[PDB]
Amino acid sequence: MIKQRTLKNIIRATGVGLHSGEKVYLTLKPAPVDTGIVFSRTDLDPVVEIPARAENVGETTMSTTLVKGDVKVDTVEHLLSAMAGLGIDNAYVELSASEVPIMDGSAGPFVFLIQSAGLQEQEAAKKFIRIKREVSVEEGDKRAVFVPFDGFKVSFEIDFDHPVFRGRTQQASVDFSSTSFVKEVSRARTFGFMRDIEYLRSQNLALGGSVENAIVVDENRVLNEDGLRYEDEFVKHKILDAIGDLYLLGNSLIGEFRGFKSGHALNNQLLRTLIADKDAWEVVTFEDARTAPISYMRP
Ligand SMILES: C[C@H](O)c1nccn1Cc1cc(-c2ccccc2)on1
Ligand SMILES: [Zn+2]
Repeated sequence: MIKQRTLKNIIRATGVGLHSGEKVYLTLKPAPVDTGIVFSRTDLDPVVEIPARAENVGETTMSTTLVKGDVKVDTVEHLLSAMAGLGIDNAYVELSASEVPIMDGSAGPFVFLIQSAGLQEQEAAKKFIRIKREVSVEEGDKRAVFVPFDGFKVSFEIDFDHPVFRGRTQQASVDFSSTSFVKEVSRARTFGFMRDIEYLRSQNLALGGSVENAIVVDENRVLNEDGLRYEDEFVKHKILDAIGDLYLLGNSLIGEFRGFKSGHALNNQLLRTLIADKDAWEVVTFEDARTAPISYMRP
């Protein structure tokens, strides 16, 4: 059987919030079976715990944000994908500030942090949500969908309206593997365009992004002196982003997902729409690693 997993040791990392621009300390600790991913604000008296679920997501404004009343934990998506990517089922996440550190803009620093600390298996079957029939959501020109697949597949397609793209639209379609996630999806940095970036900073918003942790794009070309990590970088990241928001289902998925100019808002939207469609899904666990159609990096 495929067992649930956790962290073998404690990991600490410190950086800044892209949006908040405040220094923050992130500590990851192992948690028990059936726990899931819990975000904790440990600078507050008493400490405020927001479990990472679809129903705790309030704000989808250029970041995924969990809300418990007037306390919020901001920009959760990258870390939750690293954890989705390496298959961390249960871990305690503790923040000194409201927003999670942007690191170098990818899920890469968290992968390197989790790979070094190590994975621990647990005596409990790992629950999966299996997609029985197609579920969809539309919002104007943006679209998102869950469809059956024997494994996990994320396909994506985006109509960026920028000169750098050469009038073309971007498309990537990944088959989920630990190896598949690390080598081709994990290092896809976040991107900023100069038009959107100007109005945020003058208002002391998005003060945290720079060449050091993001892609700063001007009309003429990508200003970062070493260009793109992948030829494919922008669209892969949007895949890095979707994996992180879907994992607020609280369980791993066994279906193909397709996004078309889909964002945080729609990603959270499909989850709730899915859960409501009980006929749409069932829970499944696996007796053998072979029976199971998904391979995670062995502990
Ligand atoms: C935040 C989300 O995970 C993301 N990844 C890539 C792009 N995005 C959207 C996004 C990008 C920015 C941004 C803000 C200021 C500077 C650079 C970038 O803020 N939200
Ligand atoms: Zn992102």
